[PDB]
Amino acid sequence: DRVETLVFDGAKTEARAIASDIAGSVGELAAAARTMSGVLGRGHAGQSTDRAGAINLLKANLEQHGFAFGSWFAEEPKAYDGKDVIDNTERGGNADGAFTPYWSKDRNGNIQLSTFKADYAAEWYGLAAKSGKGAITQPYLAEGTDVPTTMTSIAYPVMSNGRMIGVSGVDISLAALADRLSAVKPFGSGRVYLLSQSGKWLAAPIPELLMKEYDGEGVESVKDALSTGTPRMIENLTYDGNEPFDRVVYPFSLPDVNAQWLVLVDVPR
Ligand SMILES: C[N+]1(C)CCC[C@H]1C(=O)O
Repeated sequence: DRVETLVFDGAKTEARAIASDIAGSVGELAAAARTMSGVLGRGHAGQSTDRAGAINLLKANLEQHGFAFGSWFAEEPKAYDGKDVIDNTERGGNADGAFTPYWSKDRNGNIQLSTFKADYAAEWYGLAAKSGKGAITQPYLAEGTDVPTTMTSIAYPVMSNGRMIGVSGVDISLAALADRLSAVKPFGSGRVYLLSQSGKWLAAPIPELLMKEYDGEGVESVKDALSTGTPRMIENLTYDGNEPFDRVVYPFSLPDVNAQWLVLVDVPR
């Protein structure tokens, strides 16, 4: 159809715009995470930074990049400095007794020093540690944040003389993503959303959908778009009665973290 084709093109053109903005923001944070992983690693190799200073330096990633919700480092057990660590949040000690510093934002938009559990099998640690390369997580509810907040994490292995000593990473709150999708505008009576590597909701119509897997109308096309990496269009779906619209899905590779996301662009009839 010449109408549906034009809707498909216009939505594609705008999804292309949205994807390069998200991909750019992501790639820039990934670079800041990888840099931090380096200075934490080299600072360990040459005893240029103690455990106290590692916390000092870790705050730089939030002061310089507003799009990062938090900056953290989970240390392989006893790896950093081997000192006793039980419960000293000002020195990166969790209840488990492990070096886990965490700078994050609180409810009022200020920076606080938190601490988290060393869940080595968790995506934010396992992915980067098993591949040896930078990685990005499926959306998950963060623990060490002041207020519970749903975020995705870009994590990199921290190396010290050819042996890894832990994982450092940066966070993108699911709200920050939602904000960007309104800073660069929707279709005008058009809404844009965002799916994760596996089709989980990163930016959704209602917040109840976040972190859940897509199973609305046109689900198979989402799975097929995710495979081919090419765009699909779900025709005529209804948030019921009121105005029906088309759902265009637009995969796009994220720069350094070995993953792709879907832009969803909703255009009403
Ligand atoms: C500290 N983090 C933001 C990063 C790793 C775990 C996560 C958290 O649970 O808070």
